[PDB]
Amino acid sequence: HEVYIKSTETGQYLRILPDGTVDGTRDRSDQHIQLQLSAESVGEVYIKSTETGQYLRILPDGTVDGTRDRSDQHIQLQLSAESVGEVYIKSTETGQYLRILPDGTVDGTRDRSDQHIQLQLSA
Repeated sequence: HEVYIKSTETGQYLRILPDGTVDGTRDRSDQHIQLQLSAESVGEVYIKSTETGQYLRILPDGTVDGTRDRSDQHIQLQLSAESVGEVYIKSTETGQYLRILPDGTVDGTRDRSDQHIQLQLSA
């Protein structure tokens, strides 16, 4: 099924744009917030846009973007649950958590105390 990832702090939905850009939006009508999960291996997943087919990617410098290169080795992500409906998205290769900032910016960060990394998963 398709899934929607939203910031529980800001209410912004994770959005993957066709030009490879990733940001946050509260526009529930936006088609590019529709995502889909798939397992690569035990404990790790791919997060794909259903509209564009890009994979969510977390680069070492903290940038978060999209790529259709399924072979890319920064698209391996970890969904860790913190309660029901509630998750963290971490890049196990870099150790960075996915972060959604209230200005709409989406990036990666390594500090677990960050107040913008707790996310909501709905299907």
